[PDB]
Amino acid sequence: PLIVPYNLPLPGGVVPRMLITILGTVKPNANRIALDFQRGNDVAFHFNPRFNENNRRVIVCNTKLDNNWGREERQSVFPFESGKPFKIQVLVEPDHFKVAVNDAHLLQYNHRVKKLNEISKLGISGDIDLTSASYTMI
Ligand SMILES: COc1c(F)c(F)c(C(=O)N[C@H]2[C@@H](O)[C@@H](CO)O[C@@H](S[C@@H]3O[C@H](CO)[C@H](O)[C@H](NC(=O)c4c(F)c(F)c(OC)c(F)c4F)[C@H]3O)[C@@H]2O)c(F)c1F
Repeated sequence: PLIVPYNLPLPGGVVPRMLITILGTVKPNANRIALDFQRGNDVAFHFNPRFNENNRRVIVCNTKLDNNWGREERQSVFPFESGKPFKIQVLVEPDHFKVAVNDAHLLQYNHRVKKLNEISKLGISGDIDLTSASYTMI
């Protein structure tokens, strides 16, 4: 397994047709997972499954600019389960990040950070065993 938190450099940032795949297993009794696509200190795309927010499961997505979080986008479809292996695929498209979990479309997140070629790091954190994190162009 890879160390968590894990930093995956994205050389030259992201670009449409780049597919980022995260394989891992959720820990028992998980509380949260986070993916943070970073442009320097900014977070262009934060993808945050929360396993117990007031006894509900939700995926929170947002952007952090100058240390301020913006308006959240919430998705109640929640494909993760404690103890189970998952695959997260993030496909960069011209207008949004497109996320599929376990081969099923989950959500899209419109680009708020415009300089895609400066989104040069992905941090992977939270209550997972991380197997692999990689990218390819499709
Ligand atoms: C792996 O471990 C970590 C992790 F996974 C993380 F995500 C984080 C992290 O930075 N999390 C922050 C990040 O996820 C951020 C994204 O917006 O949200 C905060 S918590 C956040 O705190 C805000 C106030 O400071 C608000 O309370 C946020 N809630 C809402 O905007 C919100 C709400 F409160 C209503 F009641 C709504 O009901 C309709 C609603 F829609 C809301 F969006 C509430 O979601 C989290 O603390 C972290 F630090 C970790 F260490």
